[PDB]
Amino acid sequence: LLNLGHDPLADRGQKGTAKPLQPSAPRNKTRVVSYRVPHNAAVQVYDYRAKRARVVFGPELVTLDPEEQFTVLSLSAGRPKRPHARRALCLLLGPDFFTDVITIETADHARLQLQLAYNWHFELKNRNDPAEAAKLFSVPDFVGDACKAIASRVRGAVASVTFDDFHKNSARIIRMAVFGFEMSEDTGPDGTLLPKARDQAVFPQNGLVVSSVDVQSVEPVDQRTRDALQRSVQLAIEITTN
Amino acid sequence: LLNLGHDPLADRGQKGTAKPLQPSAPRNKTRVVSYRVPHNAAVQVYDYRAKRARVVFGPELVTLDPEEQFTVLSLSAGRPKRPHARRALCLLLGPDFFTDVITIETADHARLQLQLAYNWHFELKNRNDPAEAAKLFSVPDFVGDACKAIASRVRGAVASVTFDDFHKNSARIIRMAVFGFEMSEDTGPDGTLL
Repeated sequence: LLNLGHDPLADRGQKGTAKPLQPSAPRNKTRVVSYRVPHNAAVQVYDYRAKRARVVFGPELVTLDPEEQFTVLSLSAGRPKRPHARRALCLLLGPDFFTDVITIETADHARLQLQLAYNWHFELKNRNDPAEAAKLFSVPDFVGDACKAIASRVRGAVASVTFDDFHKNSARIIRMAVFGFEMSEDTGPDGTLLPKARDQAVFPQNGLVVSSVDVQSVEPVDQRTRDALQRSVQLAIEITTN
Repeated sequence: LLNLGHDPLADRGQKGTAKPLQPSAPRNKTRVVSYRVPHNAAVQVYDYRAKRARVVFGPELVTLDPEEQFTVLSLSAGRPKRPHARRALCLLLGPDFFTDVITIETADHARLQLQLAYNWHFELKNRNDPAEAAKLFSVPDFVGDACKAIASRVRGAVASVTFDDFHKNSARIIRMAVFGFEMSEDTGPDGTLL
């Protein structure tokens, strides 16, 4: 039915039990229903197009799972899915998990398949207020470990690769002091933030603009500079001996 | 019907329930309706041409989704969509999400597909007052993380690429002190800015 054009989703029961109903679905508008009290404490929350967080806990059990099998991912043809990219894109849209290149896990989300080299960025906005009151990211430490995946990633995405490139360059010529000032990141509110980017220190305050950029190293003088620094230590030892 | 020329949008119900109605649509003029109280608390807001923010929250649930499947994007032939560009252009016009090159996420919006090298600029004007009173960008921190995507982008779009070009130039000749003064940005009101 998903591929047919209109997803209705019906399902009867063994004893001729009738469970199919009708949601508001001109194209998309979810499918929710929550029965409680002496009857059948069961809430069936169903989302369309994507796979929104279906938080639902019952007696002695708690379910909050995106869940989809690699076969379903395939069956999602009439949905957003075809080659590799679309598969992954379908994941972070609904399900998750697919270690390809860079990854970012945060706020009950997971980002997969994106080559850092291909100037790829990742982001995952937080959940909602009712989700927090429910549990969400349980405890800070819990979030720490879950987020640790990003720290290891960044170290394996840029911090390591670049080191090898520096080696390639130094295997030809190169000059390098610029790997001794800063690299930083950003901090600050909209319209008044600090978007630092390598040797580009800017900070447009609420009513003031701060900026700074510097220049260093040049093959012949870089070595000569380093040599100078190491020589001063010699003189120090010399006067120390006397 | 979208391709046929006039989008009416009808849909009956299993038990012969009648749900199709008629909006004001000479070409475009939306389709809104909000039923409440002991009857059927359901408001169906439908936009035409583009995919405006359909904010709508009900008992125990809240929906505010552009939502469109890659198949719908394709079906949007009689709408604004054909090759790659138009697809992306159709996205930021209605739906969203498509990491191509530069990206800017802000005020419940998303900008996709635009090569910085091709002197491409991105922009996304804020929402409306009633949207704020509803929730909008919930809390500042929330907006920070959502916007962090831009910081990483700019660093990967210009801050990194240029560094390599400087290397290419320095591999021939070059002189370079100009990478030690400033680069800045703008600040100020119209007709009196910096």
